[PDB]
Amino acid sequence: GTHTEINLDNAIDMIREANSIIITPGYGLCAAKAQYPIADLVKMLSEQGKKVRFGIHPVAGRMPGQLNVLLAEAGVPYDIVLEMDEINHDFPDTDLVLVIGANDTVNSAAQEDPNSIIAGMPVLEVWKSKQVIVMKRSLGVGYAAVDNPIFYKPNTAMLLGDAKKTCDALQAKVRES
Ligand SMILES: NC(=O)c1ccc[n+]([C@@H]2O[C@H](COP(=O)([O-])OP(=O)(O)OC[C@H]3O[C@@H](n4cnc5c(N)ncnc54)[C@H](OP(=O)(O)O)[C@@H]3O)[C@@H](O)[C@H]2O)c1
Repeated sequence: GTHTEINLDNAIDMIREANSIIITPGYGLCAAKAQYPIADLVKMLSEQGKKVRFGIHPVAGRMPGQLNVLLAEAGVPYDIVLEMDEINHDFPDTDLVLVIGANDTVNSAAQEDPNSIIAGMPVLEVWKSKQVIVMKRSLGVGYAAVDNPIFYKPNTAMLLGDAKKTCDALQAKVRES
């Protein structure tokens, strides 16, 4: 089949091996209320000395600034939350990107296909990192109703499930130490 599926233990080993992690959150994160386990995951991984930051697209979510507000409300410190144009240049130097409920905001067809409906629209360049894990329930579309090439790239693994079920489980496995 055209994409790669991984399990939770594969994801934990990828996190463990990464020094630098960027989370790119989208609508799926807050649809699932996954902000709460994620804020604890990030605190634990930061305590293990990893560089853990968020890269948030200005149009992520369904309301302006929605991911920024909900992550702040959940306790994520403002100093590790960056704007797209502040963080995009770092993706080639990033060991692991966690795409959590984002799709349109990380869709490479905006740069790779000049005849795409989203051609020319700015995106987060997550496919330039060493390893991408996409957390969503299916191989299906987001708001713009288009396919996303990053799901079939060789450095992408799909971690399929509801975002809060997955992140609760990853929080538990990291808490194991
Ligand atoms: N921010 C705004 O104010 C605003 C306003 C108007 C339009 N928009 C548009 O909406 C989009 C925002 O980009 P985005 O990357 O945040 O999101 P998105 O590209 O619309 O994709 C969110 C996708 O999240 C997954 N998802 C939904 N519920 C989930 C759950 N419970 N667990 C796991 N995954 C879940 C769905 O895939 P599955 O069904 O496979 O899980 C979903 O594809 C852009 O096209 C933007 O232009 C934003």
